[PDB]
Amino acid sequence: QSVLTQPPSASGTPGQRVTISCSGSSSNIGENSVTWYQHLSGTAPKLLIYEDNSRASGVSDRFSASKSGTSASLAISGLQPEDETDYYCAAWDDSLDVAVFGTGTKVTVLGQPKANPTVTLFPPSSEELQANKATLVCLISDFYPGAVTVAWKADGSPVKAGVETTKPSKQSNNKYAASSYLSLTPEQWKSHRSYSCQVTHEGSTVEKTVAPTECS
Amino acid sequence: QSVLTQPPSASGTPGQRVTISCSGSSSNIGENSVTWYQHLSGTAPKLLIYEDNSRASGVSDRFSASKSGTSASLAISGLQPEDETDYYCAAWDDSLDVAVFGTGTKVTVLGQPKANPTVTLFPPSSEELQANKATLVCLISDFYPGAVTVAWKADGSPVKAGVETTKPSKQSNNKYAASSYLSLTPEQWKSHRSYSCQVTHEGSTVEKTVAPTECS
Repeated sequence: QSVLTQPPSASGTPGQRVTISCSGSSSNIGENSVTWYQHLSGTAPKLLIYEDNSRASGVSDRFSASKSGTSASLAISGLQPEDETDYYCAAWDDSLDVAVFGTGTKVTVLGQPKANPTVTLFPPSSEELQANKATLVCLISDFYPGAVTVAWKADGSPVKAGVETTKPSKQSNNKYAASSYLSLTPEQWKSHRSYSCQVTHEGSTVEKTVAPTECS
Repeated sequence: QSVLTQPPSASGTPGQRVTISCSGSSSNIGENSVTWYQHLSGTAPKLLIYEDNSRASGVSDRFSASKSGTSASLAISGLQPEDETDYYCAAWDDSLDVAVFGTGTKVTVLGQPKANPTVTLFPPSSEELQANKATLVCLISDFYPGAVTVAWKADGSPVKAGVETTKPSKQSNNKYAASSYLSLTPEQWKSHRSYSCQVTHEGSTVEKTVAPTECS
């Protein structure tokens, strides 16, 4: 299927120079023309950088672009506040004779000191375990910008089935919050050594963990 | 300053049939093929139709489109929970000699079935009780509509401590999940007999109770 990998968030303080990376494959970025669109909800996308580095009209000098190996780079070189938009990167595949796009990345003009989230990993509730069910939560409180990335693991193994992660949510102290849960079965839970929860929030990453414990 | 016009939204019920409007001018729609994308607000866009009616890879026979002079129109036969996303149109503009985009259209599948919340309450983890910290998460999943009230209560009285509740976000089963965390101190915590969280969802209330337990 394909799709250009694009960080969830890119941020900085006004005046600051930001960079959006789009890691396509040695098929799209790795050969083909790269197109950059900025996108505001309620507004039709805008053509940013027209052919890799060659900028469009209307488009400003602040917005720079370097295509490279299998990767490109929009730099919003002069961070002004109107810049908190979406920036999608489209390029041309071969998984048909198709153009794959990026998952997009939201630029936030740091308006508060960049905050990294606190993850609180909780194991299966006792009322719960007795009911023949087992769910764990990844409390991701207090981050800003508001775009975390979760991923779990069982004995150092990446787990996909049944994970669900809430869309970040601005909290009273103005920081975002999220949670993610991994619904298991009681013995799948007890099967394993430890279970991890991972949240990568703008470059940084936290890996918190929990094990099944005695009792039960 | 060029754009293609689309209704802001367009809703309907499950099984109903809805059309997105993407009208333009001679230069755009009125001379070249229109294309349509899906855009699950937060993901890579999905190319939907091309050559105004020619479909694509793994797109439902569900989505069909038109063109006649100036107007193009998506027709999603029989809405499915899953169709609620943005829909943009594109048509090369042979006077801007650039591809033009509509302003988007959020479809919303309105007549869905009432799913009732699953409440799971987690007492503080030790890991955090040995940081002289204690949070509780009241996890509410599998509910539809995406609305709730959560009231936390300490033995007796309801509490307004560090009660932070997230906005229900559509999950992958196409339902919702919210998470309400309550920040206490090992004191407030063991200083009570119990805390419970009462979720109200469509006239029906559900409460779970957690007590300063041992081991779990």
